[PDB]
Amino acid sequence: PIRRAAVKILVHSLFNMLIMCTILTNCVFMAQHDPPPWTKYVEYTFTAIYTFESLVKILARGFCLHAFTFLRDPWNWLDFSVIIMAYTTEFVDLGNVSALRTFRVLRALKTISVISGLKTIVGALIQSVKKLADVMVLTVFCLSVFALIGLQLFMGNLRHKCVRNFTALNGTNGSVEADGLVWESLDLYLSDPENYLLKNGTSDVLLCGNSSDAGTCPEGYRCLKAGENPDHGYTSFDSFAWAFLALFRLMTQDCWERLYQQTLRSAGKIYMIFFMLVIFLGSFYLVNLILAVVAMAYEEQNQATIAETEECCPLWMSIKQGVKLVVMDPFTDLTITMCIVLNTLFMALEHYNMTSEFEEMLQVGNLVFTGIFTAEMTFKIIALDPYYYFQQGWNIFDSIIVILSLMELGLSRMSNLSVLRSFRLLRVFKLAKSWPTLNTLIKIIGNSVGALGNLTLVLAIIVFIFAVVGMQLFGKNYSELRDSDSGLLPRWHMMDFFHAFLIIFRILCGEWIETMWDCMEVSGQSLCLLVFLLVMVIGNLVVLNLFLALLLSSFSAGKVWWRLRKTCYHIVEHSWFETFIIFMILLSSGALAFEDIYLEERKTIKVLLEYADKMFTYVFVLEMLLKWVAYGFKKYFTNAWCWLDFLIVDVSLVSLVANTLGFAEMGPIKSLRTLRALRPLRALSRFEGMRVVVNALVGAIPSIMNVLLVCLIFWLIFSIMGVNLFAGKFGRCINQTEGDLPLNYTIVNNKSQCESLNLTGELYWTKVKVNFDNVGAGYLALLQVATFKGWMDIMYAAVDSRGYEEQPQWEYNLYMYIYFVIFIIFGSFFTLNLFIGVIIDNFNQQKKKLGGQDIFMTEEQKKYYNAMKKLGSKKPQKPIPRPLNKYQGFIFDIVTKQAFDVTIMFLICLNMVTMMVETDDQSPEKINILAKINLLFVAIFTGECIVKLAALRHYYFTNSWNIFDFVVVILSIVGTVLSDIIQKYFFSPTLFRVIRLARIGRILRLIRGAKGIRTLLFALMMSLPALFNIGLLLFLVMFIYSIFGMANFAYVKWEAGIDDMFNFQTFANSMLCLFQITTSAGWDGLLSPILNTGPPYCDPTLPNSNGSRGDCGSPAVGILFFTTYIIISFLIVVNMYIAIILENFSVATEE
Ligand SMILES: C=C[C@H]1CN2CC[C@H]1C[C@@H]2[C@@H](O)c1ccnc2ccc(OC)cc12
Ligand SMILES: *[C@@H]1O[C@H](CO)[C@@H](O)[C@H](O)[C@H]1NC(C)=O
Ligand SMILES: *[C@@H]1O[C@H](CO)[C@@H](O)[C@H](O)[C@H]1NC(C)=O
Ligand SMILES: *[C@@H]1O[C@H](CO)[C@@H](O)[C@H](O)[C@H]1NC(C)=O
Ligand SMILES: *[C@@H]1O[C@H](CO)[C@@H](O)[C@H](O)[C@H]1NC(C)=O
Ligand SMILES: *[C@@H]1O[C@H](CO)[C@@H](O)[C@H](O)[C@H]1NC(C)=O
Ligand SMILES: *[C@@H]1O[C@H](CO)[C@@H](O)[C@H](O)[C@H]1NC(C)=O
Ligand SMILES: *[C@@H]1O[C@H](CO)[C@@H](O)[C@H](O)[C@H]1NC(C)=O
Ligand SMILES: *[C@@H]1O[C@H](CO)[C@@H](O)[C@H](O)[C@H]1NC(C)=O
Ligand SMILES: *[C@@H]1O[C@H](CO)[C@@H](O)[C@H](O)[C@H]1NC(C)=O
Repeated sequence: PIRRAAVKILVHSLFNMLIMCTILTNCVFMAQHDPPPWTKYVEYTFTAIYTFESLVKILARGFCLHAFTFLRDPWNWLDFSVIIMAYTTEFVDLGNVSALRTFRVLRALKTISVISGLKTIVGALIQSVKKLADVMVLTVFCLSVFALIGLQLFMGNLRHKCVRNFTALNGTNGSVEADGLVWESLDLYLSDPENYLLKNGTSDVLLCGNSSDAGTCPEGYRCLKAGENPDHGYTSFDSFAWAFLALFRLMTQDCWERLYQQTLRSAGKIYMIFFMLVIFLGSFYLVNLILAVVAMAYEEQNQATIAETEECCPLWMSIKQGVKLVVMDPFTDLTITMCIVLNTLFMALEHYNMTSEFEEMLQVGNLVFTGIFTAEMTFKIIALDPYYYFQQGWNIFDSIIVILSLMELGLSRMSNLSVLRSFRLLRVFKLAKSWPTLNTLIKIIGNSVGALGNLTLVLAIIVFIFAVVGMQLFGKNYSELRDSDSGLLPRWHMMDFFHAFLIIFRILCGEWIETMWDCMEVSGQSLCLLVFLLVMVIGNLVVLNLFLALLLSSFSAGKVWWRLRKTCYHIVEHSWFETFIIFMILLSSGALAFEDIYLEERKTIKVLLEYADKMFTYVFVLEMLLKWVAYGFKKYFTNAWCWLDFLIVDVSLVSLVANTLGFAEMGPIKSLRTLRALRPLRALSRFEGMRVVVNALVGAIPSIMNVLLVCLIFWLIFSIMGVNLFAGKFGRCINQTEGDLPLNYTIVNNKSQCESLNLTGELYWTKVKVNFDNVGAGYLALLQVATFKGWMDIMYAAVDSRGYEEQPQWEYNLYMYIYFVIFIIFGSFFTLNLFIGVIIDNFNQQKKKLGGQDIFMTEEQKKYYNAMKKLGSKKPQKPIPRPLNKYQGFIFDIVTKQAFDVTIMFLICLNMVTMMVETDDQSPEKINILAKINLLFVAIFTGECIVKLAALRHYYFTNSWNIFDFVVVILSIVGTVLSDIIQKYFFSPTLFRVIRLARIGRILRLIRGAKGIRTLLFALMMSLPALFNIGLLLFLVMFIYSIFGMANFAYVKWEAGIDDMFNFQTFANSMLCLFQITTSAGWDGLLSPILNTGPPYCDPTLPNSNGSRGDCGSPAVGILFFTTYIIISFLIVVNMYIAIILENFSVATEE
């Protein structure tokens, strides 16, 4: 009949191309927010084509009882759902919320079954998510335990406002409050935002606390616990639903600097030990354990797929011969390859305000280089036939560069897109032939756009699907809700398609929570919670699996003098000598932590460090002099540790001689005695473990220099492009009293209008501090944009662009967002990819050079691993319990059952649930019942404890979990009984808490029985020594930068990032700033006051107690400080990853 004819229609490639064109056109139509009534045509034609497509399918593959074909296929259920949805929506609507249309988008998802083997990529992603399966349950377990720690420590401990003083006024029945105006009731007084403190600069609310460590109220306001909440209401640490969210954003490190720059301000500064626990065990470990299992899963399935796949004539001749002979000269190769270096150095010289004849010489330069390159093209075309010249990797690229640089330049009188200057700028890639590392960065991009080119297309589909789902759902809600006062939407709304795309792009970048707040403020918590977690899990799974795909695809491809020498060698061999030396180095290093801004008033102890310093110098000088003739110059100067000690002793001696003898305080002697912060590095050679760590990092130095040169020469492209696009355009005229807001563009148009109207000295024309003016200044902007910290003020200054030197305007240059999108996709992403891919290979071949293959490992810890691996490998043979008596002999008949063990195991989860239900400011009804059932559970567990003790005499204390069980029992006993002694004591908002935390020791009995948690947690218990060893070096580097910063960065102005409690004024306050920068979190705000100068934003000639004047930090050391601390921290934090993945692979491939 025609069924054989419908099968003939179904198998066309033209039919699949037609369905592709229809799906893509409907994708273009569904991504408009405001459809006009011309959609009577197109929507009916789409639902006609989608009718015709499904009819062709069901005529071939139907009849009635199809459980075998067309409906056991899962991708056709969506196609059937779409057409039945269109047919059930085109008669009559039932609920007119008009959110019905979104399911229509499921049209855009149908193209996964239509294009190619994209149907296999989604199956592989589902295989990897299925493969995780234990990391997820331990993630929710550790987030549960740490959330309960955060409750029993921090309950209600984050609502603290710094309210104004009041009085009960003794004149009414009730609670009248006096603020200089009458106020009714205490409760209504504490609820009005007329009594609170705005922080300086911002518009947050100030937080305080009764503790001695915490933030302090000013001279007239009171620190007490009464208000709404912080951020918008979504950041309190009570109410375990919110504690799980707060510790989850803690785990993915989104804006957590703001979480604990609000926690430590209220709870006291001693609680950064909790954040040092969760950042170094929750975030850095659980995040770096997801990646290991995903990478091992990908490598396993890729290995399986590879394994399964494996199973006229005279003039022409004379002129041609000579030119050809010239062309293959390896010396003429050199004078062009080293000539493009001159061009890219000549274009990286075009700065911000050229001096009107400098620009002419630069144009003449570009013209000369263009002539040199075109002459080369002509000589190589004459050199050999143009069909032979247009062959292979490198001549058509050079032809395209010449014909683009030539044609646009020939359009001499031009409108100018500014791109044309760029057209020449693309030529930097030409030296990838010689350079063996830009070859690999070209291979990564070519591997992403066409050997892994479908997996980026799945990502382009998924980003588009979420940007349409969000635009259809959340789009109308933003409209009148947004504040205006002009007609003015926010920066990160979702009404358009483009803003809807950027807000998904941010969640891919890792910044998701300030959009959840702006979304929950209009759309309710339920939808907005769901969408922005699905985007985060699905999108980061896709982006991460793409990242690992690229990385794997890349790196997959006088005879008493002799006795006098020996007796002096005998004293440095004598162990008490270096035992004295270690304690002397530690004391000499820690003693200079007292150098702070309180050493002027601490006048007494100030001299005690002078004597100490001038004693330590003499001891170390005697040390070097005593080691000299004990070892000889040959053994001493060829050790490369003794050069470090010799350099430090030399610095101390120069400082000493200049200080004592020459009255040498004259000039840069102060800048030389700043350099005595390097004294901790004497310990770097003596603790054997940090010697092992610095050997492992010194060995992998030369690769880092290569990849950093590649990243420098590759960001040079975008820096010259950013100078070409945005030089001078970041110039803002500012009303001074309001501080930090750009002026209206309708009353001040140009800089002429700004500097023309200071009849009063108010208006200041300031640059954004991180501008693109120089090529060197543009590199720091690229560093802030690439590290995902600080880019807001860069993008908002770029998008606001309007001219050359004239006021910015709210969205006058909107589409410049795609420039930073291109930079984050190319620069950050592929840079990081190449960077991790280089380091992994370097550490792998460094392991492939040694003996004992464990790196980051001292010898004694290598002896420890061999005994620690004997503990739990391969399941031990076990003895079986036997009765002894008739009395207790029938008890273990009830106890040793498998039903009793799971009875305890699901009874203790109920004991967890009764811990989860706690709240702040509950009711007195609840504490009584909850405290009664508190003792009830303890009674049950103590009962079964004593039963199992008396049931087995020596067989109790064997399993080493059962010891832990009795320990948790006696901890629960003390935690219940002590509670009654608190009343006759000192202040206890927090002493009872640290006693109450011992009930969480019950929760750690759930891991007895979960093999997916015991295995993967013993993988860290086996990984503690290398983690400890890297940690020493991390603390040491933290210590050295703390002293340099405390020497340099004290007495800066306080603003964006440097408040009264996170500053470089003492050692305790400096450790906290460097701890938040150790995770790269928020270093943008510390640098922003350091880059100041004369007015505004700072003030020189400031009265200063330390004998140093000024209040303005210096940008030269301020940039250097942060920009080398980030890289050093990154490296180490990249070591940690290598140690974790080594111990994971060893346990996994072991059993
Ligand atoms: C959970 C950790 C992942 C998140 N970032 C990318 C991969 C890892 C590590 C890194 C981050 O932890 C990090 C640590 C230390 N220094 C960094 C410096 C820059 C950076 O770019 C966002 C991330 C850094
Ligand atoms: C309240 O006012 C009365 C006088 O009207 C005075 O005697 C009393 O001491 C006051 N009490 C307080 C607590 O102010
Ligand atoms: C307050 O005092 C007045 C007397 O003027 C009385 O009528 C009223 O009941 C009192 N308030 C309360 C809550 O009892
Ligand atoms: C505000 O109350 C506090 C009590 O903590 C007190 O120390 C302070 O002196 C009061 N301020 C004024 C202006 O009375
Ligand atoms: C601090 O203590 C005072 C009295 O000891 C109390 O009235 C106040 O509410 C407390 N504030 C906080 C934040 O605990
Ligand atoms: C700067 O701000 C102050 C206070 O808002 C205002 O009075 C002044 O007019 C502003 N300057 C100019 C030039 O308008
Ligand atoms: C600046 O803009 C104003 C328009 O308000 C115009 O009159 C003036 O000529 C411009 N000056 C410069 C230097 O661009
Ligand atoms: C405005 O004029 C005052 C004159 O006192 C000057 O201090 C300030 O630098 C000027 N600002 C600009 C942008 O011209
Ligand atoms: C600047 O002022 C005008 C007043 O005519 C206002 O309409 C405009 O919205 C303001 N600019 C911005 C970016 O709000
Ligand atoms: C906040 O501003 C006030 C007044 O401008 C100042 O006295 C104080 O030192 C500032 N800094 C704080 C509270 O950290």
